[PDB]
Parts: sequence; structure tokens; C-alpha cells
Amino acid sequence: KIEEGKLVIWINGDKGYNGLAEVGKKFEKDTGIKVTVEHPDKLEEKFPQVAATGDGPDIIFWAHDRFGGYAQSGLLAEITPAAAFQDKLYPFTWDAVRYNGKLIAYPIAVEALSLIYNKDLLPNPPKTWEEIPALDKELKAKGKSALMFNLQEPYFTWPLIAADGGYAFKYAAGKYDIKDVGVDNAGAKAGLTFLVDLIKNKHMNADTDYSIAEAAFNKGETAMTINGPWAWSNIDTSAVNYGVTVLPTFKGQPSKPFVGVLSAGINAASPNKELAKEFLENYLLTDEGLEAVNKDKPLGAVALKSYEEELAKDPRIAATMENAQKGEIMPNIPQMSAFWYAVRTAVINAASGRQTVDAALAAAQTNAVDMESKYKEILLLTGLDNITDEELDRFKFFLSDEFNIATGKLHTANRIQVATLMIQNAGAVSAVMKTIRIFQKLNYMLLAKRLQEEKEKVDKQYKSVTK
Ligand SMILES: OC[C@H]1O[C@H](O[C@H]2[C@H](O)[C@@H](O)[C@@H](O[C@H]3[C@H](O)[C@@H](O)[C@@H](O[C@H]4[C@H](O)[C@@H](O)[C@@H](O)O[C@@H]4CO)O[C@@H]3CO)O[C@@H]2CO)[C@H](O)[C@@H](O)[C@@H]1O
Ligand SMILES: [K+]
Ligand SMILES: [K+]
Ligand SMILES: [K+]
Ligand SMILES: [K+]
Repeated sequence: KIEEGKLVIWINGDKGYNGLAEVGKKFEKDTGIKVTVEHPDKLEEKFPQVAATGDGPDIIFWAHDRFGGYAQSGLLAEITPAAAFQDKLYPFTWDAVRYNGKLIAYPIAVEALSLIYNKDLLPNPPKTWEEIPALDKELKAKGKSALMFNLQEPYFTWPLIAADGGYAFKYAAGKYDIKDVGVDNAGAKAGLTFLVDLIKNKHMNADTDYSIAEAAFNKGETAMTINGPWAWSNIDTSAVNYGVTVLPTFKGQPSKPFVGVLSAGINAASPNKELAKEFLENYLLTDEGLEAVNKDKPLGAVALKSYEEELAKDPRIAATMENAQKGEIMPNIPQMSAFWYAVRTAVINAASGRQTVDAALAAAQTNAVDMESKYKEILLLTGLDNITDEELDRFKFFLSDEFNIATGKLHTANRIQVATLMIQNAGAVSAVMKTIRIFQKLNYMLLAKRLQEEKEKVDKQYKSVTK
């Protein structure tokens, strides 16, 4: 369904898509091939929907965190740049777009949130979050506010939640442990409570979103905002003289923004892959190409070594990198989707007074991992990992109905692969129930009960945070 001979590109509306079009135009006059740049709303949700059915754009732009989910769903084409090209970019940017050992996208630029302040309202920005209430009290007397930023997206509140100990998934022994979520520890509670207190004490508003915060700062109504490099262009256009600096500390600890790598993935169902690779490697990822995008809306610290050498002289880029080095790279695991939705809900509910901080974060911890992932853990860790290889052979025998080239493929499959195939075939609930029935057929009554009990535990947890 994807038209061959042209390039369709999806990029978020807050990025420099006009500049990217200019790169596309130059790419056209050099090979006669049309390049269309679109910025549909909720593209990071639309893409896994429309690309699963073989459609969608040829190239999708987003921060790297979404791409692992896409890759697990087989939506992305593996990219293979020559080592000569790989040397052109910083190694850590390639690290961000690597999933299960394979490169699943081209890294473009490194983004981190910074504290943006109005130099005319506030010559010396605060070093701590704790100073902010007093600063607000002072500025309110002048008819201004201290700080306004997007409270509707958890990306912006995360640096504060993570400052004193909050985290997404524990990284240990070279992998993210999805059984170890840190959105409900003492550090997370402390961070979110402080934000909620700012609202209760009338220093912020719960309903503040991106557009409200941007307008307020760019009109000189608020002394500070929190935003990324993509926002600098609009501030340049405004009458506000601004500085970009390190985020305030909380409890003596640096704010820890999630570091995003803007990345370009290629649709696995695209007939223009080779064209897409050519566009990215030879037109976009060049000094001239990146400059075109960057002049529309700043990219931050770009992945291209040669161009970044120039951009790094910018004090705003230095501030971006300082904040990034105090932060954490976003995990790209498929569970990141569930994580973000959960924390988004937690922050919104707590800020609005709908839930207490404790109840909101308790719910977020349970919801940070999707049911299918948890059910897969039951099937694999509690079920298959508790039986021998010979017992696994007896198990696979009962999987002959769900024909899956069981002649040789199923006989070769390891435990993870067996679990994946059952869930892919019947859905998570049916896969776990079938595993239980097979264990009961093999007379593993004890093991089957343990699976039932674990399933009951998971279901009860989800139930206790819904109403
Ligand atoms: O619940 C309803 C909302 O859901 C949709 O947004 C989701 C996304 O689908 C998730 O992917 C996630 O979003 C993350 C995002 O993945 C992450 O990269 C980061 O996004 C930054 C981005 O890196 C940066 O370049 C810049 O564009 O700002 C972004 C943040 O605004 O952080 C996101 C989370 O805040 O979670 C959200 C929901 O929280 C849908 O798009 C929404 O319209 C919908 O309301
Ligand atoms: K993901
Ligand atoms: K405010
Ligand atoms: K300005
Ligand atoms: K502090």
C-alpha cells in the first residue's frame, strides 16, 4: 500500500519539519524523488497501528524509547551502515538505537530538558527546587510567576521525580529488570509530593500544559520554564531574553532528566528502504542537512561528530549536555509504553488532587508493566523455567494443534520462543491457561497450581487499582 518511488516521513510537530522538508527538496532536485514530510498527531501511537497492516510512512522520527516496542512487533527494518559511517556518529547514540543486538534506527540528535529562565525577570536562576516557593512569592508581588511547565506529560516532571531516587526500570547485569520498577519508592514520593505541594501552595497550576507554559514564558509572564532545545526557536522570535541552564537540585541531588535520542526508523513494510537509507545517511546526517533542520527548530546535541563540534560552542548546548550527563538514558524496552502511560496518569491524578501521591504512585507501579508482559513472565519464569529439557519436549508435544512449523521449528525453539509463540497465537490469557492445562495433563499438578496462584496474584494487583 506504500507507494514506491517516493518518501513519506513522519516527524513530531514540535520538531523542525520545515527544515527537514528543505532537506527533502534538495534530495528531490538531486534524484527526482519526491519526499513528503508530515506531522500527524499521536504519530507514535498511529505508527504501530498503521504499520502493522503494512502501511504507514517510509521513515518515522521519534525519541529512541518507542523504537524497541516497534522492533519487537517487527515494524522496523534492521539498518546496516558501513563502519565508516558508524564512525561519523558518537558511539553512545548508536547504543540508544540498538535492540537485541541489532540497530533499528539512525540516531539524529541527543535531547535533554534544561531550566530556561527570563534574564530580565531573574538574573540569577535558583539552584534548588526548594528556593522556588519563596521566589514565586516575590515574583507574584510583581504580578509574575516563578515557574510554569507542562504538567500533562510525565517527561517534564520526571527529572524531579527521579532526583531523589525515582527510576523507571532497574538496570542490572546488562539488562532492564521489568520486575523492578522504581516509581513508588521514597525518592519518587518525595519528588511528586514537592510538585503537588507547589500546587497546593498556589505556586503552580495542575492544568498547565505545553502551549500554556510556552505562551506564558514567551510573553514574559513567568520567570522560568522547563523545556528542550526544540523550544529555543520560538523564544528567539519572542521579546524574551533568556538563558538555558542546569535544572535545580532537589534534596541536594541533581534533577535527572530522561535523555532522548531523536531517531529515524525505517518501516519494515516499505519498498523505499534503500532510498530511505540513502536519504538519511547522505543527505540528512550531514553538516548541511542537520543545519537545515537545526535552523528551523534546534535539535540539541547532534549525533554527527563533525557538526556537533560547532554546535557545542553554543552555551545552550553546553547546558543541554550538562543536564543530559546528570540524567539517565531512556530504556527502549517494549514496556516503556506502559511505563509512560502509568506515570502520566499518576502525575495528573496527584496534581489534580484526584488521588494522594501514595495512591497515585502505587497504581503507577502496578500499571508500569502491561498484563501481557506479566503473563509472559508467569508462563516463562514460573512455568517453563521450572521444567527440564525433556519435560519441555513432552510439553511441546501438546502444542501440535497450534501448528507453527512444528515439524522442526517448534522442536528447535527454546523456552522464551515457546512462550512467545503461544502468546502470539492465542493471546496472553489463553496462552497461560493452556500452559496450565498442559501441565495438568503431564500430571505436574503442583506446578500448575503455582501458575494459577501467580496469575491470581497479578489479576488481584490490577484489580486493586481500578474502579
Ligand atoms: O495517555 C494519552 C497520551 O498518550 C500518547 O502519548 C504517550 C506516548 O504514546 C508514549 O510514547 C509516551 O510518550 C513519551 C515519549 O515516548 C518520550 O519520548 C518523551 O517524549 C518527549 C520527546 O522525547 C521529546 O522529543 C519531545 O517531543 O517531548 C516529548 C514529551 O512531550 O516523553 C513522553 C512522555 O511524556 O507517553 C505518552 C503519554 O504520557 C499521546 O501522544 C498523547 O496525545 C496522549 O494524550
Ligand atoms: K519501546
Ligand atoms: K506557575
Ligand atoms: K528573544
Ligand atoms: K536541593
